This record gives sequence, C-alpha cells and structure tokens, in this order.
Amino acid sequence: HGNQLTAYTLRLGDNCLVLSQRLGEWCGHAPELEIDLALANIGLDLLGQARNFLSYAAELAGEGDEDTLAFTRDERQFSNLLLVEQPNGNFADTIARQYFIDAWHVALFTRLMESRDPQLAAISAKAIKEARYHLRFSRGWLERLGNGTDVSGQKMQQAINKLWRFTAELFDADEIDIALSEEGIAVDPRTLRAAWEAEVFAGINEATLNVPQEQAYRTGGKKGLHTEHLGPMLAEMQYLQRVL
Amino acid sequence: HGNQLTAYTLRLGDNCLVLSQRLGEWCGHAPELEIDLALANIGLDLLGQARNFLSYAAELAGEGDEDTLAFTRDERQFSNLLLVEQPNGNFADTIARQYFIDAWHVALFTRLMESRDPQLAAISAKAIKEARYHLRFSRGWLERLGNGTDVSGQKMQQAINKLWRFTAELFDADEIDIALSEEGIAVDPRTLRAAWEAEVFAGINEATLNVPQEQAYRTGGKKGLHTEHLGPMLAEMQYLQRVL
Repeated sequence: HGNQLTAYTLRLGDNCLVLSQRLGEWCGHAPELEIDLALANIGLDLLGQARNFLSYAAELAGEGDEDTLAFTRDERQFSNLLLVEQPNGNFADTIARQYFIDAWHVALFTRLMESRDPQLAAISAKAIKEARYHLRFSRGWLERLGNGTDVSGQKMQQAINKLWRFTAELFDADEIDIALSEEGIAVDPRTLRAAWEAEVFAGINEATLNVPQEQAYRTGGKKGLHTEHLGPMLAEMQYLQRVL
Repeated sequence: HGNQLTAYTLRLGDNCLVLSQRLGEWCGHAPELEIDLALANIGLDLLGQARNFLSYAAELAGEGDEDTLAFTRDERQFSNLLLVEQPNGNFADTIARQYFIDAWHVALFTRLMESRDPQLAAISAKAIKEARYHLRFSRGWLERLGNGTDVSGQKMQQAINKLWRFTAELFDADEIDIALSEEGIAVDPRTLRAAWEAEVFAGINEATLNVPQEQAYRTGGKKGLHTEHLGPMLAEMQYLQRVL
C-alpha cells in the first residue's frame, strides 16, 4: 500500500513538473510580454506543486528528495500524463493543452481536498487556488482566440483537435487509483469526467468552436510509457539543472 | 587568405552566438524583471551580430548559411573564446563574464569598424553602438554589486576571480590574426590589452574590488579546443531548434 500511495503522489507531481518545464521553454518567445509573464507565473505555480508532491513521494519512499526524483529518472520512470509532455507548438496549441489540464486540475484538487491523507489534502488546498487562476487565463484566451478572426479561430480549433487524443487518458483509473480511492485517499479519475466536460465543452462552445469527436486515444504515461517527446525534454531539464 | 578571412569572421560570430545562448538561459530567472529584460536584450543584440558574422562567413566560404553554421557544427568546429561558453552561475558571475567581453567588444569594434573589409567594417560600425550599451549595463552592475552588500561585494569579487583565467585568451594572436591585421583587415588582439585594462581595471577598483593576479590560463577556443561546457550547449541548441 505504501508503494501505491508513493506512485499516486509521484504521478501528480510528475504532471506538474513536466508541464512546468514546457511553459519554461516559452520564456521570451510569447506573443506579448503580458502572455510571457502569465505563462512564467503558471510554470512557477506548477513547479511549486511539483516540489510538494515529489517531496512527499521521496518521504514515502524513505529515500532521496524532490531533486533526485526530478533529475535522476529517465522517461521509463516518469509517470506524467502524455498531454503535458506534448510540444508547445504555437500559442493556440499551448492554450488548448493548458485549458484541458487546468480544467482537470480544478476538478481534481476540488475533490482531493477531501482526501484522508492529510498531506495530499493540504497540497490540494493550495493547488486549487492556483489552478483556478490558470483556468481563468487559459479559458479566457481560448475564448479570445476562438472569437477572433476566422484565422485565429481555425488555429484554436486545430489546437483542440490535435490534442484531443490526449484527453481520454485523464479519466482512466488503474489499480492504484481504485485501491486508494476505495480508501478515501485518492480521487477516482473516472469520476472527474463529468466536471471536466461541463467546463471544457462549455468553454469550447462559448469560443464558438466544436468539441472533437471521441476516437481511439494515446495512453501509457502513468505506467512510464511515453511519446517520443519526453526523453529529449528530460535531457534538457537535467542539463539546465547542471548549468543554471 | 580566403580561408583566413572566413575563419576570422566566423570566430567573431561564434563569440556572439555562444554568449547569446547563455544569456537566453537567464530568461525568467533574473533577480528582477528589469534585469531579466535587459539580459534578454543584450542576448538579442548578440544574436543579431552572430547572424551578420555567420552570414558573411558562409558567403566567404561559398557554401551554407548562418543556420547550417550555427546548427550543423560540433564543438571541434566552433571557434568562440572560452569565456563566453562558461556557465551563467549566479548574477555576479554573469556580470563579470559580461563586463569582460563587453570591454573587449568596445575596444575591438571601435577599431574594426575601420577594417579594409567593407562588410566587417559595416558589421562593426553597427555592433559598437550596441556594445557601448552592454558595457554601461555590465560596468554599472559591477559597480553596484561591488559597492553593495558585504555578501554582494563578496560574490562579485568571487565572480571576477573565477573567470579571470579566461581573460588572457582574448589577447593572444594566432597566424590568422597576424596575417589579417597586416592586410589591414583584422585587429591584432595583442593591441587590445591596453584599452581593455584601462577599462576593466578602473571599473574593478571603482567597484571597490581587487584585480586578480595573472597566472596560468585556459585557452584553445579559437582553434576548436573547448571546455566541457560547449558540447552540452550545442546539444541544447539542437534540441531547442526541434521543439519550437
């Protein structure tokens, strides 16, 4: 059971760490200073939550710390969702990725605040506040791009379409999710789908765009099975740790 | 001659290119937003200078362009001074590195703008203006950190000390320097020491700091012999070219 809790805690931290790294790559390349500052702020919030989760996972494991966990594991040991390791692409692609994960975070942390694990509950109490601001930002830009010129609307629709194949993974429950949720410790991913859709489907329509059709999807992140993008990203992250 | 002019032009381009990438790594990590934007600006100036030099070198070589030069060369093919490939360290370490190269650029371009080579003269004529701003910035921060906190003057002195071993290389002349300077095209590095010392020594003492004592130094950059730091840097550039 200790291993299950460690793995659960670590994957939540991995999601934050990986996304944080992607947002960091935007620094100095955003369309405006305002956007550049917002993305850096979200990345910093995510890095902080990554520290909290990894720190707790190292404690549970009885060895290492947030740094050993963040910088000494190769992709096979990373357990983040595939959605956060995807390339930044254009601003629209980054906005779609952010909105999907932000809506997920708000739903997750809202429920995880009730966790019988006091540390997970405490972390969620702080993360929920950050997630709400992220969502306000990502949903706001989704709306603005979708309601802008048809060209920006097309770019926003395309971003939504290409990243939709990574949304289903957010709602599948594995053995760890099931065991820990029956214990009132973890949130059953399956139970977050309704809240996510209510937010996302509404946001997409209010941006005057279409919700993609459900199709076969990509998965494996929580089991250490990733896309070709994570490896290179981790090498970069580890390098930046050495030089900066 | 053709090969020497190409090598000379490329080396100046490499200095700028390598340093711009290091400054780019400071994005979002500077002490304050103002400093962050300033470093990002210097880096962009340097990247602009790098394009001019590399573009010219590619022309001289009658093959390739700035992109193939910047991205298809391994470390043994790079010709930047060792000082610019050094890690950022803390803000003081970055200020020492910047101040030393800015003083050098001002001394060099002030004279190279009178090169028999019209393209080098033109590039230098534009570069010197930018270089003056860089120097004001770096010297300004040197004076500011040196005369600041006890810990600041301490970190600044340590920054000066650890990078001093990379300053002598800026003044050694090789076969290319000598041949091209005799043709009135290049500036003989040995003749830049006087101006450089007049600037840097004054700045260091004005900052209430001590000029390190000369001793054995590191060199080889100009002929493709680099420290352990360049290889990883190039790998990072390659990565960044792929991701965004």
